[PDB]
Amino acid sequence: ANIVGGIEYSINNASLCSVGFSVTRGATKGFVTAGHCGTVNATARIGGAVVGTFAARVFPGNDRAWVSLTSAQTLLPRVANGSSFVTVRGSTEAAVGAAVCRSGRTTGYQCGTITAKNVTANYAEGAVRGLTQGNACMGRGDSGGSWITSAGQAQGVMSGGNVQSNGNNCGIPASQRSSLFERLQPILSQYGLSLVTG
Repeated sequence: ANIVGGIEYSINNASLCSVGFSVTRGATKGFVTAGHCGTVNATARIGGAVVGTFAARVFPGNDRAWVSLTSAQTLLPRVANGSSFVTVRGSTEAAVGAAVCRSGRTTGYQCGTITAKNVTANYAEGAVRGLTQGNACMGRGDSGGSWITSAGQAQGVMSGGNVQSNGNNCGIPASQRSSLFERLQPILSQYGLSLVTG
């Protein structure tokens, strides 16, 4: 199967997340996702089929994970954008006020602007550091959502927030609710991963 950021996957037939970024370490292939998606040796099923398992993850304190894929999986420098894809060019950080987009699961491809960064938030499952606040819509199951700029710059993966039973929190004014995601770069340095680019 092909590995593209924005393709949905499930964990142990329980948790709902989406592929963040295609990465590799030496001869090991995998992809970046959220920590609460599952623990080490949890079964990841991209497209509803077993592709590999979780290699490492950090929580609480953060919300990051690296999933180890089998050799049969192809890493593509792409982020899902409807019928099209966004070519991954780099992983630099966009300035606050800049427009950014992401690809999750339930809400799919959503866009917004950055309002703040370097945020630490206290979740029910523990605190998460290094979050970036945007006006992009957030819904449930979008965990691991692949944040990327129009310049093909990877931003990070969706952590989560106060999402309502309506399926999202973006129906709520931005002054009350927003979307948070954790910067990629830390993650790449955390596990020593190389981002697949084109």
